[PDB]
Amino acid sequence: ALYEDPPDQKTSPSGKPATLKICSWNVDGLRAWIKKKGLDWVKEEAPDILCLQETKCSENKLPAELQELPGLSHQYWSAPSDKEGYSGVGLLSRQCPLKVSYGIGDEEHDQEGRVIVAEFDSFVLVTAYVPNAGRGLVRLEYRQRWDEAFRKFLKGLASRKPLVLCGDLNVAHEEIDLRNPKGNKKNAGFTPQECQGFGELLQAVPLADSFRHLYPNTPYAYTFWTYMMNARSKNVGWRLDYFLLSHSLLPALCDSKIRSKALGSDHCPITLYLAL
DNA sequence: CGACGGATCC
DNA sequence: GCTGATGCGC
DNA sequence: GGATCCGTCGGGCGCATCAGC
Ligand SMILES: [Cl-]
Ligand SMILES: [Mg+2]
Repeated sequence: ALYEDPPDQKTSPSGKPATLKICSWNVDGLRAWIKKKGLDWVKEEAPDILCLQETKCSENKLPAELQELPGLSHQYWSAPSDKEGYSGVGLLSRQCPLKVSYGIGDEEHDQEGRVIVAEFDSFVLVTAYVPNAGRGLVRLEYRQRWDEAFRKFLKGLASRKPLVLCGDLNVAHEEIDLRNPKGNKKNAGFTPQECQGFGELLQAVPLADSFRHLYPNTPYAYTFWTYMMNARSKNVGWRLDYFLLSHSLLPALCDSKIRSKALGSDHCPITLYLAL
């Protein structure tokens, strides 16, 4: 079935107005995404913070349109050192963060360009591009080891502020998070190992899945569709992109959106509204 | 990774 | 410099 | 014998490199 995201709820359950709009987007190649008008969509969305994954672009190759964003003037970029053209993440913010860091512990030695941490006044924001288990699951054990190091890194963040984790976490948590659960149990993104790793992530940190907290029984809500076989037009897709929140942030949660109609990548954007 | 062919379930 | 092939990963 | 399960196959994207010119 096709899916239509509900209207934006800009008020918390208690009546407080949203003050913070965060958008996250795996752009599947930042330079291509810009040529497909992705930045025109960002401007219409007008988020306070923009997190991008799979930029596939080192900072010297960023198109100049990116410096024509006065409302997102504080920009932080990461690309892997060994393999440019893969991975790459970015974080763009209206206000300047108190602190920015990269990686999950040893990035100065294994520059992977998958994780940016930004500390703001009231919360810590992490955006992540989680490593893929690969065709035939050839890199599944690496992803399991990565999941474990990531969980431990997130638990061990020094600050006492609540945590917002967003981005492409590269797993459909439950059966409701993808169109063909049974046929994909041996495919990257839906193995029992990655699914359990996600569950452990929510328990260990601990974190809540903002969209599923608000919409616990809503099916066919996806953020990724393979370019192949016209999957997106048939809404055969997967929910791979999340906003995960500290429990203390749930009373501030107004809405968590899936921007199904925004084109330019094989993922669509997701948007978070918080009343901070 | 979904479409597809083929086997299995009652 | 530019195109289109191939290779790689998603 | 319709629905479901299960394994195999062909391949849309973006970007780096390479060959040719
Ligand atoms: Cl930077
Ligand atoms: Mg991808």
